[PDB]
Amino acid sequence: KTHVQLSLPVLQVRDVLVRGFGDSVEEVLSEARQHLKDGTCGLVEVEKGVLPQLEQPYVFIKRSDAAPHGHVMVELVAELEGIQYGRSGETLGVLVPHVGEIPVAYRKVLLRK
Repeated sequence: KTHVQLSLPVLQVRDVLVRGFGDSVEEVLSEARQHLKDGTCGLVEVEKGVLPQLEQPYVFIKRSDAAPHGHVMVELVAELEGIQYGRSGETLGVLVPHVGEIPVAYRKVLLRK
């Protein structure tokens, strides 16, 4: 399937134990996609002071369309030193590994895979 229905645990930035997916744009996009597939991916909502607490390169989910079965259609865009790899809509948040942090909410997305 070109799209997969996922429910992403929304984590508080200060709870996150593993603050990024790796060391290159290509690695973080790779790792993000693997964790999304394996159900080991969390979402941090971006506000003032969040991103400097996480590790670059960042992986964002961005709205790719204006929402089947409650699931917002999203795609992945990486960012490193202010350059983005991909072009998409509004940021829903930054992806991080999930290693058992308690979420505050779930974000239903339809991920272009």
